[PDB]
Amino acid sequence: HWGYGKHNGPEHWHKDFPIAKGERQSPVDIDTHTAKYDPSLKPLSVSYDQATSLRILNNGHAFNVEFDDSQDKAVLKGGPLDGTYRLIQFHFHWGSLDGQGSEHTVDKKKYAAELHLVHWNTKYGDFGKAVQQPDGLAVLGIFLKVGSAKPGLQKVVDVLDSIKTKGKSADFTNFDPRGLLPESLDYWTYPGSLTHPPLLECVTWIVLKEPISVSSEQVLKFRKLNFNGEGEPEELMVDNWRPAQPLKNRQIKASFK
Ligand SMILES: [Zn+2]
Repeated sequence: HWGYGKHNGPEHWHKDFPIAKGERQSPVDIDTHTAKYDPSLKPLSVSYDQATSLRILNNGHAFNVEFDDSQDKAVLKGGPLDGTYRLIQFHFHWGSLDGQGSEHTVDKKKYAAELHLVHWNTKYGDFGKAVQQPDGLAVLGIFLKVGSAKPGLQKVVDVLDSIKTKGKSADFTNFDPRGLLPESLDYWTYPGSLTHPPLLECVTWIVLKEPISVSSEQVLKFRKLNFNGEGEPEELMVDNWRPAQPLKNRQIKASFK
């Protein structure tokens, strides 16, 4: 099945998922000098006060922190978006070392990791329907650099030992994703895709300019996870990022100058 290795990684995905070579694939490199400042872009509205996290899952590729999305409790609106998008899950992508891990790049700079908060457009009723539409998802992407610890990340870090291997999950209630945000909501935006199979071209990407800082110890705990299942040969969960894809006929817009 697909993964991140030599034998099943991003350069292979197009065989089972031909949309891998499509017209609006993600991630991309953000060329800061080419991105157009767009004064029509509104401030992002991130409303996570009523977010209900439920569970954390090691899915064999990353770990997902899952939310109750049965009502409008944690939503993303404004920015480049029309309508209301409900938070379903967040996850990360990270590297074997601090010099790689992010999926988007900024003037070819790779960050140590990238957080994706995934939200679906409520006008399509459920996530499975939303991913079939070109405006079905909004993914908020946040870079991670290594330096000072992120206090609001530590609860995530300290549950990882309980979900070491693929298919393990744990209760993860009352987690506040506001603690993962940077100070500024300045962003870049462009139309793209899911960055892992099925690679569906359903995402409005919103990538924050300001990275969050996490500690080396925090990221090291991400790197102790396993791609494999319980008792199987240990394969550390590292380098679970897709590289930058061709921009093709797309414009990256900035909310700031
Ligand atoms: Zn992702």
